Amino acid sequence: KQIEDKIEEILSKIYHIENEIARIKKLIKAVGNQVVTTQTTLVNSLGGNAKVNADGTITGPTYNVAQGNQTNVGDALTALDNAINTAATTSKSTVSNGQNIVVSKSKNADGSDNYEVSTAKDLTVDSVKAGDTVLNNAGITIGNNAVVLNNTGLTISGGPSVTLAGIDAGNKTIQNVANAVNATDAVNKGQMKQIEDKIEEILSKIYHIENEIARIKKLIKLHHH
Amino acid sequence: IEDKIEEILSKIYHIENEIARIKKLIKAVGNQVVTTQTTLVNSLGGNAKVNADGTITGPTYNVAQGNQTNVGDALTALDNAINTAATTSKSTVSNGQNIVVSKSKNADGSDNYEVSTAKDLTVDSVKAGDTVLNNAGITIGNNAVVLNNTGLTISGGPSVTLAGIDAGNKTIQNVANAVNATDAVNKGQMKQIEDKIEEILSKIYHI
Amino acid sequence: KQIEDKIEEILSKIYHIENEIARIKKLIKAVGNQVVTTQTTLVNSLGGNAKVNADGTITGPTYNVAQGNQTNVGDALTALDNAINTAATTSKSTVSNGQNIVVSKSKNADGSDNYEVSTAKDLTVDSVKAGDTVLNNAGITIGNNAVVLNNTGLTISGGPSVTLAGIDAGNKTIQNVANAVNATDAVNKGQMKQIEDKIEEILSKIYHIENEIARIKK
Repeated sequence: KQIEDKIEEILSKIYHIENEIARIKKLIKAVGNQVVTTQTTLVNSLGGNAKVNADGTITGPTYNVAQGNQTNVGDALTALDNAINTAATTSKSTVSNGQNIVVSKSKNADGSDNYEVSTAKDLTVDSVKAGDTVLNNAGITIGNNAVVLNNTGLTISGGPSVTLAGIDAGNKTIQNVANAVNATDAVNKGQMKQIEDKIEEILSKIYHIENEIARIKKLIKLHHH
Repeated sequence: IEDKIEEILSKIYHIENEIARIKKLIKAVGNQVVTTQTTLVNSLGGNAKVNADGTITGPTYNVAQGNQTNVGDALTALDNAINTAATTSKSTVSNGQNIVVSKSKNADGSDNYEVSTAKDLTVDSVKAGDTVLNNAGITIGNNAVVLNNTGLTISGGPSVTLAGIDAGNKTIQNVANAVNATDAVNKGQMKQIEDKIEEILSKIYHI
Repeated sequence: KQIEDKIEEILSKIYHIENEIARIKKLIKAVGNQVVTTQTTLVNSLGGNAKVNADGTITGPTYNVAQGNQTNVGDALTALDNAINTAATTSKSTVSNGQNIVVSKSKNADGSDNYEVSTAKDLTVDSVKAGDTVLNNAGITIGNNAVVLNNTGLTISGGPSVTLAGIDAGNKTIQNVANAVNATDAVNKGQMKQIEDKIEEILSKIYHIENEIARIKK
């Protein structure tokens, strides 16, 4: 009969449709799972506190670079790029020369800069102190005014001086003076002693003359009698 | 015969319900896909976009004077840029003539260079006001007082040099009495002799 | 007849159902394609060796910046930020003044720092050598000890000296000495001439008298 075969056909087709449905359910389940896993990987790979919410929505990352906040990776990368350019600019310290100094700039091997600092060859200062010796506008001073060289000349504390006002021998002798030749040259003791000899000779001549005079007087007295 | 028909009808009813449920599930999964793609593109930035046709235009980044098509390449480029900038920005200081430089570490980790002079200076000249120190010696003022390799010279005044002593047409004061033959004599020592000659003249006059 | 009609009705329903199955399969396929576009784009955009596996899953990115290891973009960006801060701080060299030096900090036009180095106005040193002339604790020395100024005074090698011990004329004459005024002033040769003349005169006198006495004797 056509009826029984038609029922059989119908049941067969239903069986096949049910199997197809089972298959489709499996597919959809799998794809859903895959999608969920993709969302999770996205969130975990981005970081920035990204997370999948219960309502199916996804909160994106918020990054915190270069003293700001960015809602995506591109803005953050740009922020960092700028941060680097600025940091490279302001961190590059320089050196220059002032009074008495010479600064020579050159490249180090790695491309950074070196500044070699030297003094000038001629120094202009207020003073230079080296131990007990002081150099300033007034001149040279050694010790506690022990020896002074200034614009009037040389002065030694407790000793002689050679200044504009002339020569002070400091109540000590002046030694090793060669014999005076010119009228305005200093005479030494020997040159004076030379005259002293003549004085002695004169006094002897006078002595013997006096004795000869007394002899004469005595002879005159005897001649008178 | 009829019960079987009722059973088939119920079977078909249930199948129709299953189809409807399935369509809803597909729809939901599609929504999840859209959420994923849009979140992806929005989070990547760099002009990435999901296009109408379902295709996706990736991000393009522009860091370190280059263009990058992915996050990793950008991060790497930035890393290298940082390293290079760090290297070339770190300035150094060294010493030349008459200078000493001492390098130390600051608190924050940077370098400090302390610059001092050497303790012994080698120069061409040192000027302090009217006083000049140079190869020739010491010069004060416009050659008012000069100390050189010959000795001491005072302009319009006396001088003590290798050639000898020049009193500069002025008296030499505070000279102690000569003792040795080569010592200088003072006025008093002459006055004694003058007194002697005076006595001699009185002796002659009395004679 | 009602049975046969319910039968045909059922067959019609089944036909339409089969059609719905087919359509649903195509739709799921489309969704699959879109999922591929998604995972592929994710992996390609992250880099860091990210990869879509043939077996459906995804292997995430690994990053190696700032001498570290990062498994997400956030950590990488933070690492780079820290790297920038650190490098900015440590590359900023500073200069300070030591003995006899003055250092002045000011801003360059681009915001970096400049350090101007000068000497102090008053220097403390052990010595200054300027050619043949040396300044040190001992004093001033010129040449190979040719001329020396120390705490005892001035001494010229092979020449005169003005020192604590007094004035040494150096076996040379002292020239241009004005006539002595006070008792302790130096006398010049000229100041003796008069005296010398006197001596001579005296001699003359003596001589004459001597001879005249002889004339008296005879």
